[PDB]
Amino acid sequence: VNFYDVAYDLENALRGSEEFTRLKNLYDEVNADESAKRMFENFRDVQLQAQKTVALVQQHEKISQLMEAEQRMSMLIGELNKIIMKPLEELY
Amino acid sequence: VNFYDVAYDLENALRGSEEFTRLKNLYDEVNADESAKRMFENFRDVQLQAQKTVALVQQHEKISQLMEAEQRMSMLIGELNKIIMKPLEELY
Ligand SMILES: [Ca+2]
Ligand SMILES: [Ca+2]
Repeated sequence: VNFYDVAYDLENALRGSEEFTRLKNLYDEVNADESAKRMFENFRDVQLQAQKTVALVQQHEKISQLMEAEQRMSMLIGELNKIIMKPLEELY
Repeated sequence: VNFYDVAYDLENALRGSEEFTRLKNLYDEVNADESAKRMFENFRDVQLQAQKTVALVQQHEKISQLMEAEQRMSMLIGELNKIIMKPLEELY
């Protein structure tokens, strides 16, 4: 099959996953909370005193849950990459 | 559908692609050439005077073709990632 055809099926799988729904719900929940929205945004912005700002946000339970869901999404993408890149690892 | 189910279909798509076959053929061709194998290996090894070693290998046509095929494979993985991560970009 075509690599791009499958990639679009994989995008759909991600779009439809409970994991994406959970991340989206946390993201919306944080944005609906005026205090949390501001803290999360100032955190995001400071990443382009750091370290920081990370302490500010980690002390907030709901924002921490969102950040944890972000890191788990990053881990998932990492897993997908390890899966699909196996033939390259075999080669080298 | 399940994200992992599709990821394994995508691994199969990559395994079966002419692009993978081309990379593998170049890799094997370089390794079958005693002089080129040594240059490519010393290059790979120097990456963990650099810059370098990169000049050594780029002056060899066949090794350069392999390195170009590597970079195009990296670009392909990049494209797949951009595709599947679109729902995340929409969210943020
Ligand atoms: Ca917690
Ligand atoms: Ca050339």
